[PDB]
Amino acid sequence: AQYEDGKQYTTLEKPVAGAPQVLEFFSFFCPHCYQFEEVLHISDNVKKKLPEGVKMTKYHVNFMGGDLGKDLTQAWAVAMALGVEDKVTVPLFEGVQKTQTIRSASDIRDVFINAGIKGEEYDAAWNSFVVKSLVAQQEKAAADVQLRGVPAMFVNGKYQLNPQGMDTSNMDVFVQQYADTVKYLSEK
Repeated sequence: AQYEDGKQYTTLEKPVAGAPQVLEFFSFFCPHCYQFEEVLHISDNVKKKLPEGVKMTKYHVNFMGGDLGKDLTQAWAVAMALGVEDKVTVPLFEGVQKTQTIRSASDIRDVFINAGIKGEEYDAAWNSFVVKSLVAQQEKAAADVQLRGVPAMFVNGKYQLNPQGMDTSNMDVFVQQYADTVKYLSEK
């Protein structure tokens, strides 16, 4: 075939029931994730090619960056709760990997303040059981697929994207291959 198991994707021997349709995992510590966000705009281009009736989910992971990694997962839960993902994603990436000005939970908080989220609102979310359960959801989704690497994308709890098996001569061509693969898996 043109799309073949083990080439553009792999199949989970252990499929996950009730999983999000399109589920992406990342870490603000993850160098390919940075590229996926700022250079390739993967999530955006996948969305543009997905059918109607499909929601996209993106979760942070704990296994990079130790203590700060966990803070970032909680902060991503805050961002999801307040719906401010598109305001903090870039400064969190750059603060961790480019300027390296994020070294503590307080530095993460600064990114949100600078993005216009009020202190009171951030701290209230940070300490909320709603955010606690969002952290729980992120961990549980990652645990279900026994995740040891990011960036990762899973379609219908069944298929895992395999970017290793795509062209990287050309960044644009890579993105379309990736997105077209998602669409194909989506329709499978």
